[PDB]
Amino acid sequence: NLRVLLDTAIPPSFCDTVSSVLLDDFNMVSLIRTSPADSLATIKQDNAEIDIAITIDEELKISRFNQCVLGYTKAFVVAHPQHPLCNASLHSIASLANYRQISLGSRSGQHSNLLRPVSDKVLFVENFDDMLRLVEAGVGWGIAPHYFVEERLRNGTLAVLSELYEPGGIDTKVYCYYNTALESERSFLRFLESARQRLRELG
Amino acid sequence: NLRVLLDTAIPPSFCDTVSSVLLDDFNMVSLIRTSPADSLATIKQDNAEIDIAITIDEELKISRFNQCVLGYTKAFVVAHPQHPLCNASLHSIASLANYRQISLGSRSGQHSNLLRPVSDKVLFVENFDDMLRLVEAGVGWGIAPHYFVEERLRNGTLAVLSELYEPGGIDTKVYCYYNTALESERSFLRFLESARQRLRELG
Ligand SMILES: Cn1c2ccccc2c2nnc(SCC(=O)Nc3ccc(Oc4ccccn4)cc3)nc21
Ligand SMILES: Cn1c2ccccc2c2nnc(SCC(=O)Nc3ccc(Oc4ccccn4)cc3)nc21
Repeated sequence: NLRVLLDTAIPPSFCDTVSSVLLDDFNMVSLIRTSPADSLATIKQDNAEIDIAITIDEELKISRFNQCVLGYTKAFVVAHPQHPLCNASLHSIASLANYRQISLGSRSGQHSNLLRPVSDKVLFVENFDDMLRLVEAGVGWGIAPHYFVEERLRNGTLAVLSELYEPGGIDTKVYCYYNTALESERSFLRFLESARQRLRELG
Repeated sequence: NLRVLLDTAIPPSFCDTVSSVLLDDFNMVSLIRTSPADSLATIKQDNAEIDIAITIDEELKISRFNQCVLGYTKAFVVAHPQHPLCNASLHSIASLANYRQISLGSRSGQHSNLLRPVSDKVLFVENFDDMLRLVEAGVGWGIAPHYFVEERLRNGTLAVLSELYEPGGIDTKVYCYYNTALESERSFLRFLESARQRLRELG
C-alpha cells in the first residue's frame, strides 16, 4: 500500500497523470484529496500514515519527510464582474486588504504564509466550490486554481483582479513531500520523473 | 529623482532593461545594488527613501509599499565537483542540512523564510562572489543566481546539486515593491509593462 495526498489546488488532470504512473510499480495505491490548508497538517499526524503529498503549501523542515518541486500551477484572484474592484488597476491591487476575502480555512486553524488570507475581512470555507459560490454572489473576492475558474471566466460569471499583479495568473510551485524511506528506492525516482514530465509538457 | 534598488540576485541584463525604460519618463534615476538579504531591510528605513525595489525576497505587508511580480529567475545549488554530494541523488538532497552552506548574511542579522539558510552548518557572506570563491574551494555548497554560475559550470569548476529537486534550476519570483504614491501615475504603469515584457521574452 502507498498512500497519497493531492490538495484540491492540484488540477484533476494531474490526478490522472500520477495514478497511471504509480500503478506500474505499485499494487495498492490510495489517493486522498485535501484542502491546501490541511495538506501538511494531515501528513504530520503519524496515524494518517501518508507516503506522498502533492500540495502547493510550503513548510521548511517537516520531520520524517523530504521535499521537491514537481512543477508550477496557476491561480487567479476573482470576483463578481460588478464587484467594486471590477476595474482591476493598481489602487485595487492594494485595496484587496480592505475588501472581504473568501479564503480556505484549516482544521489546524493556523495558515502558512502562502495560504494565510490577505485582508482582515475574511470568510473561511473548506473547498474552492464553497468559495466560488459565495464569490459569484459578489460577497467577496478569492483566489482559486486555474482549472476551477476557466469555465466561469469564459461564461462571463467571474472577473479576474490579478493580472496587473501577475499577468497570466499567479504561478505557484507544486511540492512533493515524500517519506525519507522512498528516497533510495528507484520505484519512486521512476514516478517522480514520469510524473514531472507529463505535468510540465501539459502544464 | 527616482531611487531604485536591484538586489544582486537580479541579472545584470535586467539592469539594462529597466534603466533604458525609466529614462523615457524620468530625468534623474538613481540605481542601487544590494544583497537579496538587505533589500527589504533597506527600503524599510524611511531615510533610505527608496521608490522601487526589484528583489527576490518576500514579506507580506510592508508599510508605505505595494508589491507585484515582474517575473521569475533561476538559481542553482552548487559545489566543488569533488564535493561529497557530487553524486546529486535524493539522499544528497536531504543531506544538505548536514553540510556546510555558504549563505548570504544580512545587516538585519535576520533572514526571511526564502533566504534563511537550510543547514545548521553555515558561513555568512555579503555577495555571491565571496560565496562562490569559498565554494570553489569546496569549503561548502551554496545557491547563487543562474547568471553568476553559467560560466563556471561550463568551465567544469562548479557542479549542480539542485536538479533532482527542481530540474532546470530553481525558479524564484522577482518582486517589484513600489511606493504606493506611484500606483496612480501612468509613468510607472509604463515602466512596469515595458520592463515586464523585455524580462519574460528574454527570461
Ligand atoms: C497563492 N494561492 C494559490 C496558488 C495556486 C492555487 C491556489 C492558491 C491559493 N488558495 N488560497 C490561498 S489563500 C489567499 C492568500 O492568502 N494568498 C494570496 C496570494 C496571492 C494573492 O494575490 C494578490 C493579488 C493582488 C494583490 C495582492 N495579492 C492573494 C492572496 N492562496 C492561494
Ligand atoms: C532561493 N534562493 C534564490 C533564488 C534565486 C536567486 C538567488 C537565490 C538565493 N540566494 N540565497 C539563498 S539563501 C539559501 C536558502 O536558505 N535557500 C535555499 C532555497 C532552496 C534550496 O534548494 C534545495 C535544494 C536541494 C534540497 C533542498 N533545498 C536551498 C537553499 N536562497 C536563494
